[PDB]
Amino acid sequence: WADDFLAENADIAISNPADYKGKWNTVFGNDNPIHIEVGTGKGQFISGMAKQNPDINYIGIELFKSVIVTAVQKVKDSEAQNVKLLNIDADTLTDVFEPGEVKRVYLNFSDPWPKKRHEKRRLTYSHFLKKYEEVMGKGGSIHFKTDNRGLFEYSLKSFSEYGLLLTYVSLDLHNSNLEGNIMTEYEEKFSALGQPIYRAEVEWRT
Amino acid sequence: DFLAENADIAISNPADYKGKWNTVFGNDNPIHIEVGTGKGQFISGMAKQNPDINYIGIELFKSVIVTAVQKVKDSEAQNVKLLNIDADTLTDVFEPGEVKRVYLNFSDPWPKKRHEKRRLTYSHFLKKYEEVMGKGGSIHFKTDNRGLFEYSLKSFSEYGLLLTYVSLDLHNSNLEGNIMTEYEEKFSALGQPIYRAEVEWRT
Ligand code: NA
Repeated sequence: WADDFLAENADIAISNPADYKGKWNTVFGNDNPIHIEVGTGKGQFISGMAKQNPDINYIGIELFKSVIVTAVQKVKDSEAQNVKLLNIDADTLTDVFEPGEVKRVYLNFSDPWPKKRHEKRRLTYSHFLKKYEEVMGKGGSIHFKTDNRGLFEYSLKSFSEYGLLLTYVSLDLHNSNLEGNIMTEYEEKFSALGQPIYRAEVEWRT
Repeated sequence: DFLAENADIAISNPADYKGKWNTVFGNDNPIHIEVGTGKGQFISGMAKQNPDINYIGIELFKSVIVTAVQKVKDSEAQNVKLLNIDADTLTDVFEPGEVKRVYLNFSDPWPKKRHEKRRLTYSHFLKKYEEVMGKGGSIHFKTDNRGLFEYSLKSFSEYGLLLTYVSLDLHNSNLEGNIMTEYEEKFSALGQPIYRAEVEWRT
């Protein structure tokens, strides 16, 4: 079963992440920056980023146990030693990291939750911006990609209301020559479609 | 000269009314300006839509502003003036707070980095808008140019303005009273996206 697979690969899929709060450098065995992805899905993005940037430590967060099993297999097939995976939600980030332990949050094709009464479930809503702040501290950035126009418009306004600085914005990423862009599985199936991929980098003011 | 004979619409001495544009309109209706009015379809249409708002359009080229004058005349609207001035002259014409909103429609993109300083969303110009609006105003910005819109969102953010509205496809976003420019109406048959932002000052 999926639960046996994750128990057997517990060196990648860390079962006790709260035990490493403030000590994640001892987990990776170096003092390199830790970047996280909230919503790893099947794990092509974080595996690709781990192989591209071996001097960056990566931690994928993925609530959905069914899909994280796949992420563990792609991390294993990658042979990258700089990536762990946590089967937790965004609310638990503050149980796992101290302020400043994370340098960057990746969000890729987050659930848009388009209905007004579901605003608080969007991963760009103010509550999650605060969770990201509590793990990144003074500096820190969010690198955000979505195909959903409603979510990206909402996110630009949410980022702005929170007081973040927009340093990068593309309203058509695949025609914008972002060198070293690592696609998610979902993103790969868009260049043929022709619909724009939206991208933002936003940072805390210092 | 066409302008001399329509000098109650085209004001040749706008610097003389600084701090007293309410004496020109004859009321304390909020003053909204357009920087780069072109042939005037937009400011004519806005004036007809919002008779409770005083509109002042600025156009650098006299050859273009005479067409704007005619369109204002044809609309029969009494709440529109047109100034043949540059955007740097705005602080000679308006007291801080006398203007309540700045409209920017399909402004020149100036993509070359040496000409960033000519883009009307560059910090120099956001400061000029601040000097005529104080902190109680907004900028309403439409463009089809993706590069200029991307630059402008970033320029707004660096300046510290609050983004309260953004559409990445205006003609599929159902803005109820949208008044188009000549360019907006003709060249939106392509299905090229129209970008729109509303930004304001943080109090
Ligand atoms: Na180690």
